[PDB]
Formats: sequence, structure tokens, C-alpha cells
Amino acid sequence: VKELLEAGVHFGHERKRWNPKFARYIYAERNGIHIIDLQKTMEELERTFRFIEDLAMRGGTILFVGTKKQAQDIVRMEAERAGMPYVNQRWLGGMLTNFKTISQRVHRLEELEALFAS
RNA sequence: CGCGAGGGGAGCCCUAGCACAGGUGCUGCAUGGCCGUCGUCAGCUCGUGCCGUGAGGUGUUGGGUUAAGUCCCGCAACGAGCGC
Repeated sequence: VKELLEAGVHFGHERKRWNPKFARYIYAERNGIHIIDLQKTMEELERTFRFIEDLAMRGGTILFVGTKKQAQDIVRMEAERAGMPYVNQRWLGGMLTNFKTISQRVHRLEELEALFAS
């Protein structure tokens, strides 16, 4: 089930504007674009979900983020459809790093959300 | 007190003396207060996060607008205070 899906049309991307580090994940350069090695992809997908799963079952929250248009919307979906926080707009600076202070606004949200109906 | 004369006496006053007052005498570079000026000009900063060996940055650089740090949209920043 997996392979086919991917092999479908979900691999190989940016071309000639890469990073040599990422050279471990790549099959070849067809007509220009870098054809990522899915074979290896799979292997990694595993360990990844393993982690996700080994966490999704222990009451742990995850934070998804995607501030790019060619991927905004969807991320908005998959998040609400999982109750997992997320970021679709401008990922403010110091969120995680200055949470306590960013939160201050979240509180200001309800501060109004309440004064809304009154 | 006292028949009374007169005698003691608390304020206030006059003399004497003691302790002290008073000085627009100096220092506005010892000061408080208050006033004048840049100028009512659009400005000056703070809390936390982040960058930087550090002084310090970022915020408050950029795009449009305004009498305006006025408002907006952007953004490793997220907000706030004194000014407007």
C-alpha cells in the first residue's frame, strides 16, 4: 500500500539548489531534478512514526507547522482533525522560546472572546 | 487669709542678666522648588525571547499613510509604559 502511493507522485523535488548533507537521501538526478531514494525514505518513515506512535499512545501533544502556501490549508486540517496544536500563519518569533510571553496574547484573545458577547 | 490696713500671687508689661535672635553677607557648579530651551518637535525607553566574546543589536530596519513611534501590512520577535 505504501510504496505505490509515494511512487505515485510524491518524491523527487528541488533541483541543483540542494545541500550536500542530504546526499544520503537521494537516488539520482533525472533531467535535472533530484530523485530522492524512496527505498530509504520508507525506512525513515518507520522510525519516525514509531516515535509518533510511541508518543501518541502516552498522552503527548504535538505541534505542527507549515507557513508555506503550497501546504498551508491542509496543515490547518490535519491539526483540528486531531486536536494537535499547529501554525498556519506567521510563526511568531520566540513562541516555544518565549511561550510564557506569547501566551500573554492567547489570554488576551479570550480577554476579548468574552467581551465579545456581553 | 483678711473688719481693715496689708500680705502671698497666676497672666501681661518695664528694668537687669543669662540662653539666643537677626544678616537681600558668599556659594544657583553643594541644593529643593519653580521657570526658560531644543519643541508639541516625534521622539525616549522598558519586560521576556533570540543574535553577538562583548560594547550592543532585534523590538523601534522594510512597504503604504499620516500633523504624529497615526494607523496598516510585513518581520525572531511577542507585548508594554511615558509621549501623540
